[PDB]
Amino acid sequence: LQDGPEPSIHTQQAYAPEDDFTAKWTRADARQLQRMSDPTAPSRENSMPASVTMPTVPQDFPDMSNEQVWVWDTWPLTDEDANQYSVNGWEIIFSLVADRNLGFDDRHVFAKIGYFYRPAGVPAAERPENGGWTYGGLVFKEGVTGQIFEDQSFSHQTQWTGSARVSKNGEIKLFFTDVAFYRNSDGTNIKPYDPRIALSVGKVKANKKGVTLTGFNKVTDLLQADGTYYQTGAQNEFFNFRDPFTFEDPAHPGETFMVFEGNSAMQRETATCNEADLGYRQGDPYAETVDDVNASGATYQIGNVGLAKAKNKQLTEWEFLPPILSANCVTDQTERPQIYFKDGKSYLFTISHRGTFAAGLDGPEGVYGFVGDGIRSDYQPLNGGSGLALGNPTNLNFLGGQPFAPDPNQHPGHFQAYSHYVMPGGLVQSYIDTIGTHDDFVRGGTLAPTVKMDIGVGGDSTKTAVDYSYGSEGLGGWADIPANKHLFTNGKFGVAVSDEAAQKIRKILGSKFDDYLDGKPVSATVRALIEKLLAQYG
Repeated sequence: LQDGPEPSIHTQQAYAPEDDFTAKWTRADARQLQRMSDPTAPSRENSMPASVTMPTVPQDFPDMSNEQVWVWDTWPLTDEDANQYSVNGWEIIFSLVADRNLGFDDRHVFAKIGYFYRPAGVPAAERPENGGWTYGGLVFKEGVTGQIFEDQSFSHQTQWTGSARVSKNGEIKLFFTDVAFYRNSDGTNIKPYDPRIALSVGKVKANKKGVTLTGFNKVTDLLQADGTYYQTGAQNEFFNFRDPFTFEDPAHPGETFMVFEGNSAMQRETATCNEADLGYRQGDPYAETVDDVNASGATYQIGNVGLAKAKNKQLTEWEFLPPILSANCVTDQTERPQIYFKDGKSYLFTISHRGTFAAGLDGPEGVYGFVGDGIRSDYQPLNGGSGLALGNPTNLNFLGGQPFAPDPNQHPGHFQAYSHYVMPGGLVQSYIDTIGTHDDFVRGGTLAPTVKMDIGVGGDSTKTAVDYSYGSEGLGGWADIPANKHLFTNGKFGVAVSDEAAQKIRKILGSKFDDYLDGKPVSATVRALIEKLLAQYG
């Protein structure tokens, strides 16, 4: 550690989901990122510790869609505990896609949700190099997603990041960010954009030849920024409000929650931070004053993580609750939040960019994490109070540049990965943004190799470490998003099953099982024979 302030005191103590307590990722916490950086690290080499740095991704990478589309933010098919499912032998993912003929940096306003699929049960090492996914095309018929907007005069209408919850019958509840923009020809707004948390329901239909999706022909408007808990466009034209992740808390069975990204609800130009946002221990020689921070520009960076509660079992109506984390005068962007439960702890993972850190603060692109004793708790940022769990390789001694303009002295993997998502067993999937040097770089738009992050090194709940023994010196399969659970359903009856169970099911049963899985009628005897067996593994 270089000299610098001590991190803040956090207790991890849990509050009721409905209470008005918000954890702070403080300036004292965030500055532990700079203290961890090696100030001797030469040009283009990593300065952060290897245990919290993602393994380096090669620049000569395969493309998952054979360049049919640009792919980025991706999510699996999950249940309420974030287990990942195949349905009738197919693994299924959802991804943000755009037309390949657009410049990569212009994909955002033309983003749509597509899906891929591949057969379950194949080890990463036995797939095609590129992960062996088949592109199934777009989820939504043209027009559908625009229908929730009153003002139909939008210049652009996109579908952004979300989550997908599967039922035992192959029904899918697709939670996603439904966005309208109202723009001028030069990248300037006629009025603030309008990002909404929404839901659309559909269903998987599968057979030997692949998966197709039915439904998704109607969208329900679930939440939009309120202005008391989450910042609105009236408070900030460039407000963040996106990325719903739903789950069940083991402490609160029978209820469904959701985390998402917002900003603290402050008026942009009069926004301020306080002593608690700064978070220094009394008498710490490296302490900042509230005055210096609020004069610095830092108050433009007020990202938060929101919590909402479902009001019915169909998850069609929701209620905001107070934010669970704020990063006031720390970062503008605590993106893609997820809650991951382990050893009785609630882990909050989140991603952020280097450029979105506030004045005086710095850190790598990637996964930042927090641990407490409940979903609303006085979270402790992982790894010595820093919050860094999985940073791209980064020389913090030199400027970060941008994915479209790398810095001459920066590590060529600085933007190698984004929109990281932590999967069961601490496997982490991500997409490649940019890999390479100032004078020799490429854009990705396809998934990186999946990596592995061990959570709770030693007995220490607050510590993580990258498993460099995984796959090839830390790198596993290209676009490997595996299912740990397996659905078998005819569309009405279904069961969830383990990897091993799945194996002997497919074996014990013969070709009539194929028809049953196809939704094709079988005899009442055969149906009963099949479902009685399925029930025994269920």
